[PDB]
Amino acid sequence: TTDVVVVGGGPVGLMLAGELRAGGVGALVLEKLVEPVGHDRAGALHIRTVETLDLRGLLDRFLEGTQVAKGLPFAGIFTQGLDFGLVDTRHPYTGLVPQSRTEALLAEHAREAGAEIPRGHEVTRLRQDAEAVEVTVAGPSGPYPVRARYGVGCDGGRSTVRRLAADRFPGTEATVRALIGYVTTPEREVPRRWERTPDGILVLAFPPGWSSSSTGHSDEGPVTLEDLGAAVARVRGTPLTLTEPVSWLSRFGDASRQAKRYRSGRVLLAGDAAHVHFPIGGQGLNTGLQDAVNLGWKLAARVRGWGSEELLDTYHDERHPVAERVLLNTRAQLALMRPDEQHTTPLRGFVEELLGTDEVNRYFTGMITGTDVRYATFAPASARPHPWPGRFAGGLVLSRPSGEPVPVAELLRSARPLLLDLAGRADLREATRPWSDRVSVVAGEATVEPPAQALLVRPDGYVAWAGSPAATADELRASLARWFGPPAN
Amino acid sequence: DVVVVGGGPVGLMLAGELRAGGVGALVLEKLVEPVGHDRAGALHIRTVETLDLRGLLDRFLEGTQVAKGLPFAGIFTQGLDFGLVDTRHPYTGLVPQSRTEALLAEHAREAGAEIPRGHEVTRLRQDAEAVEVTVAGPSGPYPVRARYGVGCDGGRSTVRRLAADRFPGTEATVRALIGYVTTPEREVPRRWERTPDGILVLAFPPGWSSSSTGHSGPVTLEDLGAAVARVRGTPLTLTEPVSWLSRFGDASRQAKRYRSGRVLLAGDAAHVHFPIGGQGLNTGLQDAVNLGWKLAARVRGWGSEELLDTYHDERHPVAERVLLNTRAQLALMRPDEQHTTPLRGFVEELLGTDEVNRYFTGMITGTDVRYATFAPRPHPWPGRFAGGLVLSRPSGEPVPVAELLRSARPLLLDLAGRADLREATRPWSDRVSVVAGEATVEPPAQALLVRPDGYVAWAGSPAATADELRASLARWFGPPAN
Ligand SMILES: Cc1cc2nc3c(=O)[nH]c(=O)nc-3n(C[C@@H](O)[C@H](O)[C@H](O)COP(=O)(O)OP(=O)(O)OC[C@H]3O[C@H](n4cnc5c(N)ncnc54)[C@@H](O)[C@H]3O)c2cc1C
Ligand SMILES: Cc1cc2nc3c(=O)[nH]c(=O)nc-3n(C[C@@H](O)[C@H](O)[C@H](O)COP(=O)(O)OP(=O)(O)OC[C@H]3O[C@H](n4cnc5c(N)ncnc54)[C@@H](O)[C@H]3O)c2cc1C
Repeated sequence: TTDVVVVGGGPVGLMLAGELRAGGVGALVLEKLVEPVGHDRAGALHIRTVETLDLRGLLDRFLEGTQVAKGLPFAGIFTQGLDFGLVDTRHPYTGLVPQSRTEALLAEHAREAGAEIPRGHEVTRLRQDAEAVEVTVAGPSGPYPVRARYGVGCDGGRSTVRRLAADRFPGTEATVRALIGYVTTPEREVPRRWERTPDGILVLAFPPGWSSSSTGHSDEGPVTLEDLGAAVARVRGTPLTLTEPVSWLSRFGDASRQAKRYRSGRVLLAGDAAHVHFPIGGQGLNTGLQDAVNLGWKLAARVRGWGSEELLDTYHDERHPVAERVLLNTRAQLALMRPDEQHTTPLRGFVEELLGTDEVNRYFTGMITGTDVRYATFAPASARPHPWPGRFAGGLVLSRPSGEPVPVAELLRSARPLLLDLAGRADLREATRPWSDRVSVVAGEATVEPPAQALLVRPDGYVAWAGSPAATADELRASLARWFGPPAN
Repeated sequence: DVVVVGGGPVGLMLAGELRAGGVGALVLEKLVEPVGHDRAGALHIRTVETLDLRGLLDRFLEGTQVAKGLPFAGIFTQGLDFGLVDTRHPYTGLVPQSRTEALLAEHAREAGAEIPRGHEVTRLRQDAEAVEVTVAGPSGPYPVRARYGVGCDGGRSTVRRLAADRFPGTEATVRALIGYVTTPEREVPRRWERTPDGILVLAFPPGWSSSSTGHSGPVTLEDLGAAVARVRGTPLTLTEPVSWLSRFGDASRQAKRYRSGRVLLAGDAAHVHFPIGGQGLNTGLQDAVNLGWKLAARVRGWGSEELLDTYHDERHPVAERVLLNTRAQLALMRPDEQHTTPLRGFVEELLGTDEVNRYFTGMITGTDVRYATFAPRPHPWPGRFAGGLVLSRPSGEPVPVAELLRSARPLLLDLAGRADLREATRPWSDRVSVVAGEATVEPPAQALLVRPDGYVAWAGSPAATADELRASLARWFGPPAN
């Protein structure tokens, strides 16, 4: 009676709302807070994310803010930063876009897309039936129930929705404290502006923003200014700090927890509600948005009819393995940034040396920026899959008449699966007539590397099925029926 | 002639190289009955390659070496693959240090070097022409004069003390107790490394080792049981007669100068590190071979002062890195499940990469060592190791350059055909010119002035004139004949 209800007006939530509308489904976002607050957590959108935004024509809107970094760094190692030039991408850079500004854009997009955004409605409880779900809400006018076919949790890390459906979501206890907060130019008139990793902690100051991580800290009331000064026990000179009017200033730990199932019947999880990690390398919102886009088109499909149950299960099948690795890279990154001068500095030396290597630099570059993600869904047996299944195609360019460059990124904005003819294969095209909602665009791309004559491309940029010369129409027939349900009458 | 202090491996080796170099060698060893037992050894490729240059390799292969090769920092899934590095000997010699000393001693005995076992050194004194060491023998004290004195004792080298060299380094914060014991309790435990939270243990028979991170008289058996606080089940242990059993720390100290006038340092007397990856004796023996021929030369006349200075210039940078790799290795070896396990995962993944596996493989086994001495740009072969090349020429018979260096003399390999260079090398004494063909030469090379230690001193591309080589010889091996 109200299609799909997403809980949380965060980035992930707004994104998911857009993809649901772009997918022809009613979206409803209930956001706890009333006046959005990003401030801290100042954001940074990496390549795979940026590439993804291009598939939605949203990239143009984010480039008014001067992104940059081509790119680096990694675990406080600056001498040999991550070089984006080593990975195949049409967008070899990161969008330095403050999360506050990001939410602003995503909200505006969902508003115009036709999705209600009541800001100021916390969710008290839930209840999952066999056909639909009901969420108890607490609005200014007062409480009220709400029915919808599916409910997705896109709130914070303390997701109530995760609680109310019981999902754990194990993870590790925090042993790293990190206090941050903006406080411009109090004492000293031009200290320093380096990261610096003393013995006892690692600080990061800036004047004409302070950040301090302590390793080995597990009753506490909210965090105070004087709380931050002593936290700078890592430095000799004791600025602390001072005032200097306060701004935001928060505290963060290195608990690495993650939902054991992204799905529980007809409840789903995304963004921080599904994975929680230390804020190192700015992978949080990146992983979230991509979770959203991966689910959006899949869920919208399930609702409208063609989206099968198997299809929805793949959301977790694909996105869980990804976040696992994020939690791990952040935990290992912390090991590399450890405040030990006796073993860890030596190690950092060697590691910096390997970041000089293209092979290894490309590796960590891929891990962080997301370019390394490839899915493994709906593989046959016995008949090994093509080299293109799961690979990302959102960054290809086509041509054909006149030799005009035609970005596949622009063709996915329709939010519909594609079939790229690349070479010339009409047998496959004709086998795809019965669709609705898959379009067949004909072109001619030489790469195709490894070679490929056809690419069944998902709404999210990733390839679902790929065709070599030997691929018959009958093979593709089944691949469509499985990915996008039965043909027309 | 020359007095080396210490009947350890390094000391015995150095003795041999001095005799092979035509100089009198005298080894004074503190202890009377040699004791290796613990520290069970392992000789890696560059070392093995080095032993081949001395025809000693044949004698060490009666014991079944092995490992082709691995592991690395307790990471077994993806061990170091020796097959990725260019070498005629892609393996490590699993030769117990006790057995090793046995061989090296026997070799020096027959080479003509006195080995009085049971003569500690009380003090020293360095003149302008010679050095005198005060000794404490069974018959009683006595002074001893020699042109040069090399310290090849333990890590607590008195010789290092008596010449004042520091030798900074870091304080130990890692305790490691080891000791042979069986079958103390249980007839069914395990045989894995295992890295718990709190420490990392390593048990065996049906051989105990326990490292604790965060600990700053003599060590007892009951001392070892509690050290196994890292494990739940408390074997501890028990007795089961004892055997050796010692304690070791991770202090990473190293001499600030391998040379002080006419005193020299080698082996543990020059570098000290945690026993991880068995790089201790390896680095030592190579120190010895690098010094041996250089020092023997200085004594006999042709060995210049500049030449002897290069011993430190070359060998110091090497041990620095060893200390560092061991310290970083310890960082990789836990005992943190919260950050360090995750890191080990990624690192294991990179050890799957050939490029990276080749890297760590080179670092450990020594294959990555290349010197940078007497540069004018230099050829691609200066400093590179040549001891593993094969020659041919008539009949097409394989002729290992390893076999030609046993004479302990510098060589000049003609490879291609360059007589202008040969004729320019007639005046020597003690450099020999062997003619042969080798297509590799990779990067290409027509001539290779090879040091007694396997490493290339000077290399020749077609453009290299006789005049260039002329100077290169005069600098490396002193003036020509009359
Ligand atoms: C210091 C720091 C620096 C960071 N830097 C980067 C970076 O550079 N690049 C990058 O990509 N990521 C970065 N991150 C990641 C970070 O921004 C988060 O991971 C990201 O905001 C998560 O997306 P989300 O929408 O799911 O979370 P949120 O934004 O927290 O979603 C919260 C929303 O749902 C909330 N909510 C909670 N409970 C309910 C309920 N019961 N009912 C209704 N609503 C509810 C609402 O309050 C709401 O505003 C950083 C994080 C930190 C702490
Ligand atoms: C548990 C353990 C395991 C190891 N495993 C390996 C491995 O697998 N591979 C590897 O390459 N290395 C390994 N090592 C390193 C180890 O073998 C040393 O590097 C080697 O013993 C040092 O050689 P050395 O001769 O210079 O010192 P030593 O062997 O200690 O020689 C010292 C000798 O001179 C001593 N001496 C001291 N003072 C005097 C004096 N005043 N007068 C006369 N003599 C004196 C005598 O005691 C004497 O026996 C290991 C070390 C330990 C502790």
